This record gives sequence, structure tokens and C-alpha cells, in this order.
Amino acid sequence: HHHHFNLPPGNYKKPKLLYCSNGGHFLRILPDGTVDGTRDRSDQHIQLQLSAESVGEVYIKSTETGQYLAMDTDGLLYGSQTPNEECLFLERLEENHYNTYISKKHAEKNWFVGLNKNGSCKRGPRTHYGQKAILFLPLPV
Repeated sequence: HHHHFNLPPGNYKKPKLLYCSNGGHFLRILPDGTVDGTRDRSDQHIQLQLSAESVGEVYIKSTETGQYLAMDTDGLLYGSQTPNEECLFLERLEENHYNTYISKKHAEKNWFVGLNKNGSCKRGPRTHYGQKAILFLPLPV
């Protein structure tokens, strides 16, 4: 392990919105594979279904398009049509409250799913422990 194992409560029974407190955006996976954030709660591409592949390891899937959140070799988030190694994230509790998602493939480099204040996703290398960009709160759909 390169990371701790404090896990968030909650479960995977229902879909969720992943709210980023940095700029107040919901994580969004667009039909064309683009990933970003939006403040529009009525958006149809922010509803996500998470599932556990191993304890603490999850897939994050768009319920609208079926795409999986994935982080590529250069650290960019994208929507994948099929599940692959880039789609697994280590879901952890952070600051005793939030959920963070570390790329399993790039876990040794501490690359996280994160949104900037303007709603753009952060590239893996630009993320790190301690940022507000990596803190999410799962909300009901």
C-alpha cells in the first residue's frame, strides 16, 4: 500500500452526485467522453453509480451514458466505454469527512480525481494530498 485505509461510510446502493467543495461543481461525464464539472444540478450527466470491485476500490459510472470515469497515462480524466485498469479508483475518507478518489493505476504518484475552482478537471500530477480540489461529498440524486 502507498496510501492509508480510512474508508468513508455510505454504500453503493443508489447513484450519487459527486460534489466538489473547491468550486462547488458536480463531477460530470459528457457523452463525448469529456469530463468536467458543472453547478447545474439538473444536468443529466452528473448522476454516477459507484460499485466496489474490492474493498475500497471502485468504478464510477455515468448512469446516463454507461461510461466509466478513467484517468489516462498523462493524468487526464476521460469517459471510457469499457472498464479497464485506468477506471479503478481507491475511495478513501479524507479530513474525517470527505471522499477522495486516487487513481489505482497511478497510486504511487498520488494522482487524484479533482476539480479546479472554474470547473475544469485537474491533471493527475497537479493534484496532491492537502488540496480542496480533491475533496468530494457524495449527494443523493
